[PDB]
Amino acid sequence: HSKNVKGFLENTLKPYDLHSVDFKTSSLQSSMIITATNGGILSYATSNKNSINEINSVNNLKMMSLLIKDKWSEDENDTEEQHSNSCYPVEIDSFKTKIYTYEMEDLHTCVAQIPNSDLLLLFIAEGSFPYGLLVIKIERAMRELTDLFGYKLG
Amino acid sequence: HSKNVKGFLENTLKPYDLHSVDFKTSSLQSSMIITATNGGILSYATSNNDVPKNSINEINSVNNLKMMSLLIKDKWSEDENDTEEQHSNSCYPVEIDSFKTKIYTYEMEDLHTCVAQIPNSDLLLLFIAEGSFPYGLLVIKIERAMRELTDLFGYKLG
Repeated sequence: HSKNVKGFLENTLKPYDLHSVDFKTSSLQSSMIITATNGGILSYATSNKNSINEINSVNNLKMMSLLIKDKWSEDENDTEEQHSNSCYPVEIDSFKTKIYTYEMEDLHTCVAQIPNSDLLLLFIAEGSFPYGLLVIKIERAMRELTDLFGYKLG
Repeated sequence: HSKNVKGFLENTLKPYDLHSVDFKTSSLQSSMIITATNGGILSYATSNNDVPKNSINEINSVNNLKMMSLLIKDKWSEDENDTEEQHSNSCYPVEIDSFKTKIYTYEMEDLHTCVAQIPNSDLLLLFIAEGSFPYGLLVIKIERAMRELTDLFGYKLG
């Protein structure tokens, strides 16, 4: 806190330690790599007890992945209005991609093409996980995936 | 690091350790409250890193801030009353308590900027930062900052 509006604005200029920032949730629900061509899951992890729920959970991820890939591909051919909440152009080692965000019912999702590839990296989180954090997260995580830059399904 | 793609994905599920996330830039260049009607600056602060705090410099930088505030307000206004023709890089509807607003981000030459209407008011909160200040961080920051400005919710000019 501060005395007045001027002092508040001066305080906003100080270095913003993401340290002092509390989040309701900062963990993902699910994370996967899917094809940019058809939204098929090539690899996934989830946080979310029995056999049918393991099966069901993969089925639900497949449906979600398909929906998200459709919105991503529509947004990429920018001849219509954007489904996405955000489109941030980014560079990892001079490889370019774009970070999109999609609301899916109560969930926050974030997706980016692995640069030059036929693959998307997709994060799925509860609605309490801020989009700003997802965007930071996905850009950093993408740096780990240089092996897959340019990956072609062929 | 990790062993394979599966392990990489599993690692992304863990609580995002903020204590490890380094940024090139996490300080704003400038911060202001401007009118949603005309983009007129009502209060501002700017960092003193470039030139000495003197006279000509002060006059010049305020003039620049006024020009930028106007351009950004115009972009915001246009975005607020349409669907498909968005200038902004993002638009996040947020709720503070039961009040609603929207966080917009704009590329301004090499600068990253972030703006949100102070809920139910004639005022906008505007952040200006260098291009190395990630938009995701600006969005987090302005939502949190907006929580401190309840005194100004419902503020009307006149």
